[PDB]
Parts: sequence; C-alpha cells; structure tokens
Amino acid sequence: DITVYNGQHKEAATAVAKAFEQETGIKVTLNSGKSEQLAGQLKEEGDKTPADVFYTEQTATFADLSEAGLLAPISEQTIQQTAQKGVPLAPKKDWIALSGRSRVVVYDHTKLSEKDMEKSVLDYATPKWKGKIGYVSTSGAFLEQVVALSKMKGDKVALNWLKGLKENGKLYAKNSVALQAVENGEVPAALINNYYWYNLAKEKGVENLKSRLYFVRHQDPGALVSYSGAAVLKASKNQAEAQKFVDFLASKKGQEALVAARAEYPLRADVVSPFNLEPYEKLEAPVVSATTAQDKEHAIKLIEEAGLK
Amino acid sequence: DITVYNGQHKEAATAVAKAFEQETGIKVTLNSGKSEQLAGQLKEEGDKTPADVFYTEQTATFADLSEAGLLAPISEQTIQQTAQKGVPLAPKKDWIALSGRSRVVVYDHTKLSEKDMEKSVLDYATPKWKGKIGYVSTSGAFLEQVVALSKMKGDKVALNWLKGLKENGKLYAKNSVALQAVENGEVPAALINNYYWYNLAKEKGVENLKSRLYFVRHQDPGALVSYSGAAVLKASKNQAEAQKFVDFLASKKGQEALVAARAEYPLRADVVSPFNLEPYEKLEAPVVSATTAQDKEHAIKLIEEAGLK
Ligand SMILES: [Fe+3]
Ligand SMILES: [Fe+3]
Repeated sequence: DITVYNGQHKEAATAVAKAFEQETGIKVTLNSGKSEQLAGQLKEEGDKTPADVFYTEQTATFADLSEAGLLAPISEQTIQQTAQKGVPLAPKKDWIALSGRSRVVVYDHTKLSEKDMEKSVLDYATPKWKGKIGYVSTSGAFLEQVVALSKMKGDKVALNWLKGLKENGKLYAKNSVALQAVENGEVPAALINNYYWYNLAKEKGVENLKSRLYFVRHQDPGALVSYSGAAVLKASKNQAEAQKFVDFLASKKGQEALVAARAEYPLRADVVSPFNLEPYEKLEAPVVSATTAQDKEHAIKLIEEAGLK
Repeated sequence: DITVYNGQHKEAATAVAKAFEQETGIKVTLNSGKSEQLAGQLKEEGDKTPADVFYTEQTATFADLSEAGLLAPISEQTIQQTAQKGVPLAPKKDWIALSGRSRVVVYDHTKLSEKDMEKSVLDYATPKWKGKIGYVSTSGAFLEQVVALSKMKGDKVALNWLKGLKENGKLYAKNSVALQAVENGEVPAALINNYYWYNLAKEKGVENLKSRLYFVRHQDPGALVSYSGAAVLKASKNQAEAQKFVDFLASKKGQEALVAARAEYPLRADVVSPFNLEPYEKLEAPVVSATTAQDKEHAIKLIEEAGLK
C-alpha cells in the first residue's frame, strides 16, 4: 500500500487513486493539502518522510526537492510517454509531467464578447480594466505565468504587468472563487486555468453559465500551458509500488481515469478527453523552459517588488 | 550585404541565400566549410571575425560559441515560430533551430525487407551485422546520436553500442558516401540522416534506387530527430541585416525556400515539404534535451574510449 502526498485538486487524486486500486489491488492513502506546504513538509521530513509519491498541480513544485536529491528516478520509457510539445523534462529523470492546464481568460458573455477581449495578456493589466479583471496571486499557475513573462518579455515587462494588476485588478484567494465571482457578476472577467470552467460547465450545463472562455493564442505569454505531475520520494520504503503508481498515471488507463474526472489535457497521444477541450494545437501556446528553483525565487521577488506580497 | 559562415550542405545555403537576395536585395556571401572547423575558426577570430551569421547542420555546434558569449540574441517572437515538439531552445535566446533531420536506416530493398530490420538502433551493432552496417563516426548527427544514447540509456549502453560498431560496422567518411555504398552494394544498410535519400530519389527516381528508408520509431534513440539552425555573431557590423536574414530563415518564405531544395523537415506549422516526407508525428521520435558543450565533450570521450577515434 502507498501513501500519496496530494497537492492536486481532490477530485483528480481520488479518481486516479480509485482506478489504480481497482486495477492492481494496491491501496492508496491520500494526504491532501496545498502543493507548497506539502513541498515544504517533504523537505523538512527528509529521509524520514512517510510519503511514497508526491502528486502536485505544478511541476515547478518539484524544483527544490529535485535539487536536494529527494526524488527517485523514473524509467526513461515512462518519461517518453507524456513528452509532447511544450512539456518540460526533468533533468535528472526524477519527476514526470502528466497533464496540462491552460491559462485562459474567463468572461461574462452577457456583458462582453470576444470582441472586447485583448490580444495580449499584457493588456488586461491596465486602467482600461480598472476593477474589472480578477486574478489570483497565490495560484501556482499564476507564478508560472510570471516566470513565463520574465523569460519571454524580460523583467521590466513582467514587473509592469504585476504593478498593473495590483493597481487595476481584483484579487481572489483561489481560482475557483475567481470563477464564481464572474458567474455572480462581481467581475466581468478573470485570469484562471481552463479546467475549472469545463468542470463547472459539466455540473451545471453551459447553457446555464454566464461565463465563457477566451484563448489569447498567438504564442502570447497569456497562452501558457503549465503541467501537473508526480514524483517518487527517494526515502520511500515501497519503491516497487510507488513506481508502479507513477507508471500507471502515465499509462493509457491512468490518463483516461484522470481526464474523465478533470478537464485537464492528457499528454498521451492515444487518449481523448471527454470534455471537448479546445484542441491543444490550436492554443498556439508558447514553449517555455522548465521553471528552476532559481526561476521560482526570482518570480517571487518580482511579486514582492510589485507589492503583491 | 552580409557574410554567412556556411556549415550547411551547399545546396541548402544557396537556396536560402538566393531567396533572401531576391526578396530583399541584400547580397549574401557564403564561406563554406565543415560545421566544426567553422565553429573553431569563429572562436579564434573572436571579435575580429568578418562573419555576420553562422548557419550550420547541427545546433549542437552553437554550444561553445554561446558559452563564450559570441552570439547575439534573436527576438523571442522569431524563436517561437519554429518551436515544435522535440526542438531545442537556446537558453540565452542566441541561436535558433530551423529545420529537422531524422536519423534513419537505409537499406538495399533488393536484399532485405523491413522484416529484416531491427526494433532498436542498439541491435545493429552486433555480430549479426558483421561487416553489414555502415556508419559515419565523424558525422555531426552521429555525435548527437551518441549524446542521445548516453542521456536515454546511460553510458554503459552507449559505450557498448560504440564498441559494437567498431567491431562490426563498416566506417565511411560521410553520410553521402555511406548512402552510395548501399546503392553500389558494398553494404546492405547504413545509419545516416533522412534527407540524403530523398534528395537522391528526386534526382534519380525511386524506381531506380536499390535503397529504401527504415524508421525505427517507438521513441527509440535511433528515431532521433536533430536540428539545423543559425545564429548572428555578436561581433557583426551588420546587425540589422544579419537579424533580418535569421528572421527570414524562420519565416514562411525562408522555410519554403529551404524545403524546396532539401528534404529536411520544416519547423513552421504552415509549411509543407514537397518531398513527401514521412510525417513527423509518425516518426515517434524521442524528446531529448539540448546538447550542451559539456555533453559534447562527454560524447567525444566515449567515442575515443570505444577506440573509434
Ligand atoms: Fe488548480
Ligand atoms: Fe549532412
């Protein structure tokens, strides 16, 4: 049996866990929490951690752990299975990307049309959007967005964008809350990840939603796709089973289990999401290098500088 | 007017040069030679080089130059244009990949069928292939193959493969010569890059060729796609024009010019090669990280160790 530190949304974890149990008879115990505290805790437990696997919303969360040598290597053959355009590869083969989440703009289509949308994510952080654009600065994908800005456009552009959000945007604690804020009409638009919308649409029927998704495309930084993944703890006592679980998540059955439950992009070529996602290729997402521990600290620095935290 | 140090096959360079001149009225002077000597020479000339642009068969050739800060940065927007699955991105935005070349096995179809081919590139380096498999150890893509082996399979596997080639394979000075050796029946099969074959087929008619291509697929290291690219010299006096030339090579018209002449894969999504190449996606090529200067030295070391050089 194995213990999974779960930084993914609960519905994602349960779905793959149940499937795995069903397929193999290995029981999975989930210890759920926010991707960051979890990463922190693993550093602190070191070789005494009870965790076997760490499953998180953002591969960027693996940077520190990998640098400190806390993660075990995966087979190259597994890694190759989810290697698609834009997907980061762990330099030490000690973590794997498994699903993609797109940055999107959600907006109230009963107040706006595509026609009112911007051609760049940069443009939302302006007075023109004063108190009209929601954002989530504590979001993991928000930080990746910052790193992407900095790498694609440079620090000044990035900083300006942050300062702009601070002055003009409405801050929400979580992506889900931001999405609700649009539906409830608190704000007309918000920057979040794609999956929340589709998920909400399935529960409620798109016909009943005020909100719709807008894709920035044309390789803008705001077209960023970031990835969720997993890693095996070097400290694990149950290597056979831990490895088996990570491999399963990269298999056709594990990808199917995940995509059925959550509107994230599968990374295997032979799996179709049932959610009718906007086709990857049409996203025109830019390719960005993997976020390193140093990239991470740097983005944090900018956020602070802009006075966001 | 600009001066291009040309490490690409002459027919590639001329074709893009002519096109560029035609489109812009800027004259291009080509100084042709082998990608390595050229790279060496640029190091040696430093800030006194007369080169404006360096155009080469293998992006790996840029590693040293970039490390020494000899290359100028390109626009991120240009870089994004050729960023496809598997394509390496320059960490300092100071070089760009422009076309892909696949590793392939060519074989005499009047002596063998696919059925006699191997499922892995590893298997050709065996006694079963004694004096029956041609290889080119001085080839730029050969070195990349070595790096890929080492990164995917580890050093021992790599070394074994090299030693195997040494004992069992027939060595040729160049890819073209290897290809001819198959046609002339000196060897039944050889490891080269895809473009030579297609090019030969167009001049001569496939119906007149003994040789055919075999793709290893399934993410084997022998399914490697490596890339040709260009860079602007930091020392250039003609930056405006040099940059314009690199941007042109990444444009639709520059990619078209190239693919018309040479059977390499375009990297832009809106360009179709007229050569009827095996579709990229069907190659099942593995994704490998960019070759660093250090990777390069390491591969050289293995080659030596195996007694190849
Ligand atoms: Fe989330
Ligand atoms: Fe060549």
